[PDB]
Amino acid sequence: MISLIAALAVDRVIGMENAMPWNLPADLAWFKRNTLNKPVVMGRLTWESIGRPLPGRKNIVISSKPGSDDRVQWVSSVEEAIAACGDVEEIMVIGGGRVYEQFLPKAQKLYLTHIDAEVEGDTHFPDYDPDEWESVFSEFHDADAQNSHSYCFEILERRHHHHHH
Ligand SMILES: NC(=O)c1ccc[n+]([C@@H]2O[C@H](COP(=O)([O-])OP(=O)(O)OC[C@H]3O[C@@H](n4cnc5c(N)ncnc54)[C@H](OP(=O)(O)O)[C@@H]3O)[C@@H](O)[C@H]2O)c1
Ligand SMILES: CCc1nc(N)nc(N)c1C#CCc1cccc(-c2cncnc2)c1
Repeated sequence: MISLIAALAVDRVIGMENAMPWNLPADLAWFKRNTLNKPVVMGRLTWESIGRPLPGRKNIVISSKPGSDDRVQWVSSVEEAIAACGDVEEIMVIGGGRVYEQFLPKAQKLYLTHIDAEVEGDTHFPDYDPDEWESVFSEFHDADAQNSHSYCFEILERRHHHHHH
């Protein structure tokens, strides 16, 4: 299965100047817990924002150009990225906007962190129809000394039905 994991501020904001316009350590733990020992697929710009491999996970970067870091696996297409993941139960797509756009139609699961911050972005999470998705998990947290905004984790599963001809 293909899953997307993303943190979204107000108005689907996910990025600004190749960074995330917030600081939420609590989201880091949620992200690790849900990606641990799973392959992670990311766009080149997201890779550049990280700057080093994510420990515990098979790192796959999509780029039209040669790779600039031998520690991760570089691919040049969506099908290639999926091919590189091999025979695993869950592929985690971790960003950014362009990559989310391409994978959302193929995904069966969304792991979302809703952040209560009204902040400007230049990158947004792709639009999707809420009627295609079923929320199966919520977990709310107030802001604290380490996290300046309240946030809520959510998991959604894609709605299926019987194929008819
Ligand atoms: N809030 C969150 O959960 C979250 C998570 C991750 C990232 N972000 C944010 O999102 C922003 C970056 O997103 P972005 O949309 O600018 O870039 P991106 O998706 O991270 O990377 C886009 C790049 O990936 C490569 N690529 C994507 N699809 C390809 C394809 N089908 N075939 C070949 N290459 C492909 C291309 O690289 P080449 O130019 O080399 O061809 C393209 O320029 C940053 O602000 C980042 O901080 C947010
Ligand atoms: C942790 C940020 C995050 N949260 C959620 N819920 N979904 C995501 N896809 C992401 C992300 C991301 C890309 C990214 C960009 C910059 C740094 C890191 C990072 C991840 N884990 C440890 N250190 C840095 C990760």
